[PDB]
Amino acid sequence: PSLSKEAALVHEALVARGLETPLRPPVHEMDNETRKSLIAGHMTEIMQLLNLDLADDSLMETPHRIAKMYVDEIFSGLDYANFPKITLIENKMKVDEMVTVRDITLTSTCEHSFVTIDGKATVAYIPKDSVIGLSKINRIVQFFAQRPQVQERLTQQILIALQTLLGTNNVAVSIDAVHYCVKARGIRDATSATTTTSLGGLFKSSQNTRHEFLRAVRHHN
Amino acid sequence: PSLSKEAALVHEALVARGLETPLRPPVHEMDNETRKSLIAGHMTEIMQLLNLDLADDSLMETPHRIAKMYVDEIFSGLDYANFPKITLIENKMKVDEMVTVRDITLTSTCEHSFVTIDGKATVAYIPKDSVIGLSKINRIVQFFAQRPQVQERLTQQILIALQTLLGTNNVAVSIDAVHYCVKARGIRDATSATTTTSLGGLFKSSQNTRHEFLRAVRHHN
Amino acid sequence: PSLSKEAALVHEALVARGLETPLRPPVHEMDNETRKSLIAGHMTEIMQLLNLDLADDSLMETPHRIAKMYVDEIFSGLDYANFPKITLIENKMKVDEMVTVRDITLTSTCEHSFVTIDGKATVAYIPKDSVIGLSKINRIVQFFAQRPQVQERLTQQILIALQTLLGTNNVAVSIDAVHYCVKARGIRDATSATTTTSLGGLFKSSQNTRHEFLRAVRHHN
Amino acid sequence: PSLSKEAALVHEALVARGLETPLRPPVHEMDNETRKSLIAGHMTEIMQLLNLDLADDSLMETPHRIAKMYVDEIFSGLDYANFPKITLIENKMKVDEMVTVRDITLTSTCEHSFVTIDGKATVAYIPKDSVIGLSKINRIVQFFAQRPQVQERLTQQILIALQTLLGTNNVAVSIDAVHYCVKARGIRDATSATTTTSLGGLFKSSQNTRHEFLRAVRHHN
Amino acid sequence: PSLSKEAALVHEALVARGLETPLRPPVHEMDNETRKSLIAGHMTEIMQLLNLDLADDSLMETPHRIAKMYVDEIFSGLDYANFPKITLIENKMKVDEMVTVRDITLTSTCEHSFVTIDGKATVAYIPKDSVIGLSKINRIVQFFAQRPQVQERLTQQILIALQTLLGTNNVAVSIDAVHYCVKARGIRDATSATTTTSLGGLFKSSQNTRHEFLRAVRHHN
Ligand SMILES: Nc1nc2c(ncn2[C@@H]2O[C@H](COP(=O)(O)OP(=O)(O)OP(=O)(O)O)[C@@H](O)[C@H]2O)c(=O)[nH]1
Ligand SMILES: Nc1nc2c(ncn2[C@@H]2O[C@H](COP(=O)(O)OP(=O)(O)OP(=O)(O)O)[C@@H](O)[C@H]2O)c(=O)[nH]1
Ligand SMILES: Nc1nc2c(ncn2[C@@H]2O[C@H](COP(=O)(O)OP(=O)(O)OP(=O)(O)O)[C@@H](O)[C@H]2O)c(=O)[nH]1
Ligand SMILES: Nc1nc2c(ncn2[C@@H]2O[C@H](COP(=O)(O)OP(=O)(O)OP(=O)(O)O)[C@@H](O)[C@H]2O)c(=O)[nH]1
Ligand SMILES: Nc1nc2c(ncn2[C@@H]2O[C@H](COP(=O)(O)OP(=O)(O)OP(=O)(O)O)[C@@H](O)[C@H]2O)c(=O)[nH]1
Repeated sequence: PSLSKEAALVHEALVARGLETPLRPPVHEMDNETRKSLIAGHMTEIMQLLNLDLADDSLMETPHRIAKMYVDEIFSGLDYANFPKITLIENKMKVDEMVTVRDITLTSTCEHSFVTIDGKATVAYIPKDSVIGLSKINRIVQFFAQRPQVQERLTQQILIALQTLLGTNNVAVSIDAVHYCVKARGIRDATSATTTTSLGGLFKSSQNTRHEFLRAVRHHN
Repeated sequence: PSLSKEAALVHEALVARGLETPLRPPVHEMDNETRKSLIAGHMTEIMQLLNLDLADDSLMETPHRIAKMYVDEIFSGLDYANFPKITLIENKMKVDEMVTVRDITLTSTCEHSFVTIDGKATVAYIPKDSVIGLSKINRIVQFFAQRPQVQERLTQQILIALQTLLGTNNVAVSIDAVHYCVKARGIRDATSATTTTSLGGLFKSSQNTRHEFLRAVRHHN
Repeated sequence: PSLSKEAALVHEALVARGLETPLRPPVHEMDNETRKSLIAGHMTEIMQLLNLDLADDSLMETPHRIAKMYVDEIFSGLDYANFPKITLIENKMKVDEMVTVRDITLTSTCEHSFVTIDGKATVAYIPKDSVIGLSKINRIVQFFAQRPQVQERLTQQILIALQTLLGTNNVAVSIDAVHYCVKARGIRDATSATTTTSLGGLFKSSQNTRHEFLRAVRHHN
Repeated sequence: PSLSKEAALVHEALVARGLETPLRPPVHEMDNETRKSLIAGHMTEIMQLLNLDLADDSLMETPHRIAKMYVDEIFSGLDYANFPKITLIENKMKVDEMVTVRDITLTSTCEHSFVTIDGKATVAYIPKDSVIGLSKINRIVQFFAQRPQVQERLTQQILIALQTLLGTNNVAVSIDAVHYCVKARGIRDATSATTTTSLGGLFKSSQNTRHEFLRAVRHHN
Repeated sequence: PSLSKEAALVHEALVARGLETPLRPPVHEMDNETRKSLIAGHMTEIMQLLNLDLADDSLMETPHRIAKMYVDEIFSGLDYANFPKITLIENKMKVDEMVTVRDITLTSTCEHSFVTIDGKATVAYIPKDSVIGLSKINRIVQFFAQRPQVQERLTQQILIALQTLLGTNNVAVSIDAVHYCVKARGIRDATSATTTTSLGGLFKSSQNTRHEFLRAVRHHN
């Protein structure tokens, strides 16, 4: 057992564009359970440097939980084994029409401060020879989202990934997000949100389809 | 007593495009109440395999209800005898005007998992030689919706159906829908929805009428 | 005492287009109070054929009310004597700019089943040599609405009526409506509404003024 | 002491287009308090002819109030001495940007029935050689509004006045209003509102700037 | 130590366009704390001339607070030492697509009357060779907001500043604001709001990108 076919095509398409998240070569595969205990040991050190009482039955289990978050939960997208099982249906229908999946739940983490990014993604495409399974779009968005991210990079990764799998450039990706390092810290902007949009094919070059997406982006319920 | 003229034209039109829902030869005719008792019998087996007590006063009538649902209710659009009796008014008013029927109640079932699809349809057309009865648009939408469906196929079926009966390519169909196999299971995206839009004639080729529909797409109340 | 000047120009402009609601020649003039008693008598028979107790102090006055409604109230627009007294001010200001009267209360009745149509109208025009009085637009919409109507014909009757009175083709009429024969009966579509738009002049031919109206159509409060 | 420079340019610009009363030779006449006493006297007569008890301590002061209203309050826009003191800042910013002042409180009276007009104005312009003081746009709208008005004329007066003061044709004025002579009387349309828009310069001729304004027109809060 | 590189490049770019004051001080080295006591002394005199009792435990500390506000807080943007530490990420991604930061908290002051301006800023740009850090856009808007401003000037100061740092003309700035010198005094317009928009590069010249921003401007939550 290794990786997957669709995971490989996406990975190589992204490396070819320099869109991979800053990752150094694996070298050796240390035990997953050892990684957690070492990170937990390092977080125990951090908390003691901040004058926190680890003798308390609540702050005691915290280093274990931060470690379990880093390795098995929030950064699961760095491992291509967690890549969704892509299912493409043959365009028997000759669908020359558009599909838009709006308000996709996007949960990420800013690579600059390891703080939460709450977002919504809108993906639209025009089927060429294949129609992707609906949930797979939500799963691709979430795969790249669960990584230490940069919103502009993230938007591109999702675009190129969908472009590769569908064999069409006619894909559009928009991510409307709130970065908590902007909101709950620093400038403390309680009302601002960032939208980063990547247009491809007809959504870019042709004037027509460019305005067909951009207007239908930003929806509430 | 057999079928209907309008139902025949639509059927032939969809078959010619490869849009007729995956159906195998119906060579024989087994009694309607026999198919319900057999499906009920098969559902009684499924429930026993799930460790559910069928001796309970409410779980007891469940296999008969799922049987009655599949045969007489939710999949009624598989039978062209249930096709709406279309009324066409002759356009002696000669109007080159646009009619849009939005927020059409659409109740379907995903063919991939037999789970609920809650949706809303938007149909727009420019009358040529005939004006269709308003309710028949709502009924056509629902006829094709009461089938094990794929959202992209459903949209095209309603388009081609309305294009055939009205004798114009000038028809636009958009379906906004929530798939419960996406929302209440799997990826569990509580916020996402999918819009599939089929543009034909002036709504497709001509630049003007394309943005006339797409802007008036998705309205709330 | 006969009819009106403005009523005549409109009537003949609509007859020349085949837009006047399908009516047969009146031949003789039958007493208005006799037509009520006749209709009331026919409704008393309909109610009897439905097992209703006419000896009841409430259902007793119902035939009289439905008679009063059909002759003096809801169908008053079939009588051109009820046509609004139109007043036009000369364009001394040389106004080559637009006027839009949105959310006009439209109360009609479907010709198909004599059931209530609840609508809202949006009328826009560009004054040429005359500016029409504001309430006269509301009254024109209501004159043609108080008739057994078809939404597509209703929209056109308002359009041509306004076009004739203003001496310009630069008029746009849009009616957004809920038909209770679609909502509270048959298909029972609780959420759907129908929008019928008739564009004229620059709102039709010219690309610019076309999307000036259509965008500012469908407003809530 | 007489008038003002800014009041004079606007006055003649409007007279030149038939939007204002031409300046006639300086007469002289009544004392402002004699005008009120005479109007109050005529209102006392009107109320007597309507069988109202003027001996009651409430309806007693009504003729005096309607008199004060007509002379000093609601029609103060008829006297150019009440014209706002306009301040123009030299554009050595040299900016080719656009300024939009929306939802400007507009309180008028229809000249047809002396009944209240509740409106909201939206003004946009592109600075050429000068930038007008913000509040002055609101004050100009209110100057022309406090008069017996016609919505279409009111829109043109504000347009030309702003065009003259700014030395640019690049101004757009839009008034969204509810006439109470349409709402609380006659047709009794409780839902309608009228929008009258005047476009000049690039907001008219150029297709680009035309849709820049008209889209950002009609905002709530 | 004294200033910043990115601060100097922006200052220079603004002086070159007449949007800033030529940096000429050090003044006669007035101690930060003596400027406060002198301003507090001048405000004590103003309050005395308005006949307010300074012996009251509440009004006593007011001159000190207004001084502290003027010197250390609300006018902090007049000193380029307070300019944010800009971070530019190299465009490794070759991203030819857009970033929009909407609903930016903007807190300013009427240069005309020293009164509060409550605003929201919307900044958009297409990254050329650099991607600026998200919070920096918020921080730049607030730097220029924290000084006695003129909204049309503020909008441009932000545009040019971002155009300079990013090395692109493709930047769009829109400020939506409520001036309390218009709302709570004078004309007393409780509902008006002023939007000032500055479009550069593709957002101005090219017709596509101009309508991509202006449509996505003015968002609530
Ligand atoms: N373009 C972009 N910038 C990001 C993203 N995430 C974080 N940033 C920005 O990168 C910058 C980090 O700059 P630094 O100078 O280290 O300062 P900081 O303390 O992190 O940020 P502030 O204190 O908030 O100004 C900030 O402007 C963050 O807002 C992201 O996805 N895209
Ligand atoms: N294009 C399209 N895909 C659909 C439609 N209905 C269901 N699907 C997708 O078809 C896929 C089924 O792929 P499978 O690999 O069998 O996975 P699954 O367990 O059924 O679905 P998920 O767990 O939700 O990914 C999913 O991506 C569904 O969301 C539909 O109308 N159109
Ligand atoms: N185009 C149009 N159709 C209308 C209008 N009013 C009613 N109709 C349609 O005319 C049709 C009546 O066709 P029938 O075959 O008599 O059916 P019905 O039982 O009266 O109506 P349903 O039960 O709702 O299908 C329906 O499709 C109505 O919705 C109207 O103003 N315009
Ligand atoms: N175009 C325009 N029409 C206006 C304006 N103010 C009033 N009117 C219209 O002028 C007309 C008055 O016409 P009349 O024949 O005297 O009727 P009325 O009894 O005064 O008014 P209604 O009963 O409401 O028709 C109406 O249509 C009003 O709505 C205005 O500012 N612009
Ligand atoms: N264009 C612009 N005008 C501004 C700005 N700030 C204040 N103003 C305007 O400059 C004018 C000040 O004119 P003045 O004649 O001194 O009157 P004022 O008493 O300050 O203001 P008002 O009583 O509100 O008319 C007003 O119209 C203000 O609204 C601003 O940022 N931009």
